[PDB]
Parts: sequence; structure tokens; C-alpha cells
Amino acid sequence: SMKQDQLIVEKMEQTYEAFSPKLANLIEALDAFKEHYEEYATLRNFYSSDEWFRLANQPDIPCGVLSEDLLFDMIGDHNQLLADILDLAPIMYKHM
Amino acid sequence: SMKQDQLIVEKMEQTYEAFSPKLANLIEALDAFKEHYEEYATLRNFYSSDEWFRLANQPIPCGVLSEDLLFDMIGDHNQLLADILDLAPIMYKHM
Amino acid sequence: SMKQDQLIVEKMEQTYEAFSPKLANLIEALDAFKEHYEEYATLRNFYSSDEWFRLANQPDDIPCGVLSEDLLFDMIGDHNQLLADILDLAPIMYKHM
Amino acid sequence: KQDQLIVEKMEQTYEAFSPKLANLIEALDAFKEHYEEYATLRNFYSSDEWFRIPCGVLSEDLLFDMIGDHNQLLADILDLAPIMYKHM
Repeated sequence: SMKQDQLIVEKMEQTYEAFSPKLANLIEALDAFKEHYEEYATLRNFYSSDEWFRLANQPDIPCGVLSEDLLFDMIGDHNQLLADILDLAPIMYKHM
Repeated sequence: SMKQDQLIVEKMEQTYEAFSPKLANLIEALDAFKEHYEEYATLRNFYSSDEWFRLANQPIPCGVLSEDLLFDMIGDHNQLLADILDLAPIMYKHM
Repeated sequence: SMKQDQLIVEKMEQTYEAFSPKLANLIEALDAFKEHYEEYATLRNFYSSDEWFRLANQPDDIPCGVLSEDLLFDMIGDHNQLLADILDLAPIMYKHM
Repeated sequence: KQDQLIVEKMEQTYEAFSPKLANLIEALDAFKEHYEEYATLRNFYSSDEWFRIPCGVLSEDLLFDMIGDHNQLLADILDLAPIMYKHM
């Protein structure tokens, strides 16, 4: 029936409108993350380095980059993001 | 010694402050995309169905029955998968 | 106890022995696949070419046969399914590092 | 007759390549079949029980190197995936 057709299309339209910005936002966020990736590389190599440890043992006080957890947590976040991405890839592959 | 240190630190701090929100934003955007994925599944199965074609070819559609709205959405999804597959090995080397 | 320890260890040793070569073989097979990947690329681009279709409708017929109806299609299908399996495996391996 | 030349080349390319695909497929799925053994060995290595003539599984490096090999295989797989994705 025509009215079924109408309902069905209106429902799809609303579904598109709720979904599409989520796709656009992930695309944009991924791209920006990629553009700034060297900053993560720099910060990660800084944290491993002997220099970091030297500087973390100053005599004030450590809240940022020399903090106990800041950079460790950033890396933890990065690594957990990688997991989430790895879980998503096979699902996306089955919906191409 | 304690002025050169300050300058090294100030550079790192600035690097963190430029970078960290990009990480947070990607985390959040990924999660929201995941949460709404079934909507993409639904739309994708709608587009490939005979019903879509019947509905689209009736007697103009700028939405879901338009010529390329959903095609482009799938195209965008598929290109996002490619970018994700390129990013994974890079991230795997910086854990 | 020492005897019980020895039996636990023997079980692990066997587990290593059963498993280790499956790792080593996959590593070797992967590498060889990578090395020969251009052969797949060539064959794939041949199959999707207009030339393939022309040549498949000629009267040599039928070799069974790079010009066969499904040889190269199946090879691509196998490649694609291999990518799926790889994608499913990656997250599992990521949780056992 | 250009044709027969071209075909012969492809046929030879297929015959060189196809077993490399089959072998990877078969190696992958045998690795899958036996994955729980890797899991068990990995959890064994990290355990308190493990602290306890030793050249095999109780060796300094055997299990460490196995994990190292596993982890490098993952890297190689992650590199391969995007390439395969462009040739479907």
C-alpha cells in the first residue's frame, strides 16, 4: 500500500538523519588524529627516554607531562583505541 | 640547567595540549559510531533491496531515495575502513 | 610432587611442541605470500579487464583454464575471505600479547 | 596470436602464485585451530607456577620468543590488510 511505502521511507529518512553525522564526525576525527600523529610519537618517545626520568626526579610540582600518570594514560588510551578499531574493522568489512 | 629544562618541558606541554583533544575526540567519535552502527546496517540493507528500487523509480528525491545519497554513504563507509586499515599498523608500532 | 610438577611441565612442553610449528609455518607462509603478491595483483587486473571477457568468448575453449568461468573469480573470492579471516584474527591476537 | 602469448604468461603466473594463497589459507586456519594452546602457554609463562637442566618451556627465552614471534606476526598481518583491501 502507498501508505506503507510512505511510512517506510519516512522511517529511513529519519534513520539517515540520526546516523549520517556520526559517520561524518568519525571520518573528520580520524583524519585530524592522523594529521597530528607525530605529536603523539614525539610525546611517546619523550616518555620512554632517560631524559623523562631525570626530569621527573626534580626537587616542582609535577602535574603535567612529568606527572606520574599523564603520558602513561595517554598511551593507555591510544592502545585501547587501537583495540576498538580492530574490533570494528571485521564488522565494517561485512557491511560494504 | 633549570631554564633549559623548563623550555623542553614547555615544548612538550604544548605538544600534549595540541594533541590530546584529537585523541579524545577520536575515541568519542568512534564510540558514537559504534553505538549507532545498526542504523547504517539498516540503511545499507534498505538500499540493496528491491523495495528501494521500486520506491526510487516512482513518479524530486533529495533524501534516501535520491540517486546517490545512500551510495555515497556506503562509499564513505568503505573509504573510512581503508583509512582505518592504514592507521592500525602505524598505531601498532607506537604502543 | 616433584613427579607431579614434572607431569605439569610435560603437558606444557607437549603443548609448545604441537603449537610452535603452526606459528612458524604461518609466519613463513605469510612472508611468501607477501613476496609473490604482485602475481595476484596482475591476475586480478587481468580478470577485470575487458580483454579477459573478449578472450573468454573465443572459440580455444575451455582450458579449465585462467579463461575458465570461475578459476580467477574463486581466487579473488579466496583472497577476500582470507582478508576477512585476517580481520577476525587481529583483535584476538591483540588481546594475547 | 598475441593472445596465446598473453594467456600462457598468465597461466604460468597462476601456477606460481595459487599455492602461495592456498598455503597461507591452510596455515592460517591451522594456527586458528591451535590458538588456545598459545593462549594456555602465554598464561602459563606469566604465572606464579612458572617460577619453578631447563631448556624447553622453562627456559629463559623459549616462551618469550614465541610471544615475540606472535606479536611480530600481528604487525605483518596489519601491514598486509590494507594492501589486500585495495585489491578485492
